[PDB]
Amino acid sequence: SERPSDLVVNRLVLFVVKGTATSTHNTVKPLILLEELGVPHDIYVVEKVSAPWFSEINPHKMVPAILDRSPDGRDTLRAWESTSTLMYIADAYDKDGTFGGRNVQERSEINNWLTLTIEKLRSNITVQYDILERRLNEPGQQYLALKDRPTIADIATLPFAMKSTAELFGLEFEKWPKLQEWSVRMGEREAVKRAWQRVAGFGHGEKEYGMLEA
Amino acid sequence: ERPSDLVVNRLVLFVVKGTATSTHNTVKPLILLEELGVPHDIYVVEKVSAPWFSEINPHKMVPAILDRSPDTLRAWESTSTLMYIADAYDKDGTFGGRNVQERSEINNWLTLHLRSNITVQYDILERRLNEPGQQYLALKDRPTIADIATLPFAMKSTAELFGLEFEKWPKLQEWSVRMGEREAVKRAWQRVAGFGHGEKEYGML
Repeated sequence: SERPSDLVVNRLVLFVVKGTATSTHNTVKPLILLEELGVPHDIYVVEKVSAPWFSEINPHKMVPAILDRSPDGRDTLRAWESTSTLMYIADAYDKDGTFGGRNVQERSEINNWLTLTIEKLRSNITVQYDILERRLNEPGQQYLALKDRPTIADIATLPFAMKSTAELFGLEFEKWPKLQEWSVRMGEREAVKRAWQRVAGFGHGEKEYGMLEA
Repeated sequence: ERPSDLVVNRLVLFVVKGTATSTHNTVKPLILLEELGVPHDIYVVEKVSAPWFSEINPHKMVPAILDRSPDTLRAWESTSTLMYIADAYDKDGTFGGRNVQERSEINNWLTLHLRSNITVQYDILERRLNEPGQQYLALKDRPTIADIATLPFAMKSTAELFGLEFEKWPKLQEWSVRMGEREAVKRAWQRVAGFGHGEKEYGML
C-alpha cells in the first residue's frame, strides 16, 4: 500500500495539514459540522499532500479529505474538498436534517448557498458580500439558506464572510452590517469556536504529522 | 414585477439565446431533465440584469429553475439545479445515488468541477477512467449527475478552445464520446442551441 501504519479507519478520519493562516480556510468547514453533530472522528495531519498514498484518497492533492467506514461496515468511503465533505457528513450523520435539510424545499435553498487584478478579485468579492447582505436583510432571514437555523450553506460561507478575511482583501466588513451580525452570531456558536481553535493547532500539538490521539 | 407569460405549472428552466458560449452550463440540467423524462417548460431570459430575474437568481446568471415542491422552489447555477432535479424527480437514485456510498463518490466528482490548470484537471479524469471497471466518473456501472456536470468541460470543443489536444487523454475522449452517444445528451445539445431561434425569441415557449 505504501500508506503509513498509523493510518487506520475505525471511525471518520478528517485529513488536514499543519495549521497556518492560509491552510485552515477549507478544513474548518467539515470540522464545524463534526463538532455541531458530535460525530466521533480522528484527525490525520498529512506531512505532504503530494505523497502518492494521499493522492489515492484525494487525487486533487488537497485537504480537507475524509476516509470513513461505510454504513454496512464492509468497505471504506472517501469524500474530498469542503463542499463534498459537508454533503457526506450531513448524509451519514445528520439524520434529523438539522444542517443538511429535512425536505426537498429546505435542501433546494441550502444547495443554492452551498454551491455559491486585485480590484477584479476585490470587486467580485464585494459583489458576493452584496448578494449575502441582500439575503440577510430579507424579513426573518437570520441565516443564508433557512430563516430559523444555520445549515451547511452557512458553514461553507463563514470562512469567506468574516472580519479577518474581509481585512485580507482590504475591505471594511462593517459596510455589510447584516452579514457582520450573521458572521459574529455564527462565531458565538460552541461548535464553531472549537473548530477555529482546533484547526489552527493541528500539527503543533504532541504529534507533528500522522494520526493525532490529541 | 414578473413577465405576464412567466407562470410555474411545472419545472421552468431559465436559459438564454443558444450560441457556442451560452449553452455549456444550461445543457447540464437539461440533460438530466431529458434523461429522467421530467415535464418541464423552457424560459429564454433577454437580459439577466433585469430585477425580476434577480428575484429568482441573485447571482444574475443561467441556468436557474422555478418549480412546485411535493405540495415555490428556486434552484440556481448548474451544480444546484442538478442536485434539485435529482432530489425531486430521481426517486430511483439512478443519477443522484442509491445510498451513502454511491452519493459520496457522486458528490466528490460533481463538486470537483491556465493551460496547466486544465491539464492537471484532465490528468485526474484520465487517471480515474483508467482504473479497473471505471467507465463513468463517480460509479463504475452507470453515468450520474457528476458525469453530466463534467461533460461540457471535458470534450474536444472545450479542450481545443483552451489550447489542448483532447487526443492526449484517450480514456477521457472515449468517455465524452460514450456520453455523446446518449439519446438524452443529443436531445439536450439540440434544444439548448435551438432556444431563442424559434417563433419566440424571448419568454416562455
